[PDB]
Amino acid sequence: IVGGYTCGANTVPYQVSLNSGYHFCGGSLINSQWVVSAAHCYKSGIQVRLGEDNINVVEGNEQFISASKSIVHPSYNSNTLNNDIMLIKLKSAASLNSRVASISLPTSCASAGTQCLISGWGNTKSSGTSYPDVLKCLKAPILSDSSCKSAYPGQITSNMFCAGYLEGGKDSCQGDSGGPVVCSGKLQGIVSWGSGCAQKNKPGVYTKVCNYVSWIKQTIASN
Ligand SMILES: [Ca+2]
Repeated sequence: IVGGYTCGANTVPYQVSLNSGYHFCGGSLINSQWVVSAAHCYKSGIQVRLGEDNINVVEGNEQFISASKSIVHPSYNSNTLNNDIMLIKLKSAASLNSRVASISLPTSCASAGTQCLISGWGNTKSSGTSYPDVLKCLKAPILSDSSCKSAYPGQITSNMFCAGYLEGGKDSCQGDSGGPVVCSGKLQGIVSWGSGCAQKNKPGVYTKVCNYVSWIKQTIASN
């Protein structure tokens, strides 16, 4: 997250870190046994880390649970990043409380102008690299589809939305991928892609979760 603020420990209780020896992507806890992330974060050997603030220090609220099954969306296209969504089943159920909690799925899609909360452990610089140990947060609005398509001609599908600031300076970034965009208490986006980070006229692009609720629910019911 570029241009954000320190969230505070366990203030984003649905945020998870995906770990394969190191943090590599975010995700969101959607019930006690399932996480949603970005398909471009797929790899084998995932440990899901819940209850984290500092990802390099054991602070006392963590739960570390291996994945038993990963399911990339049937229609994910790695060249265009269309359908950039993946479900991860935990080997055992997490223990839910105030500091580790699920986020609800949306019943309707959010409109442009809605303010959302984006969070992650990704790069904090638009030039150069500095990776934080503690969770960072950013409040940002959903942009109109027309603004989004203007910024990225030929690249925005119906399964994507833009959020952020056309003036630059505030955005998600590398290492935030897979993490949540929460608006009015519902998961509306997944950190997916952008051109650089926090550049003028290049806002972040997010997977539009409301298009996937049926697939999510059906998949969880059968796996
Ligand atoms: Ca920790």
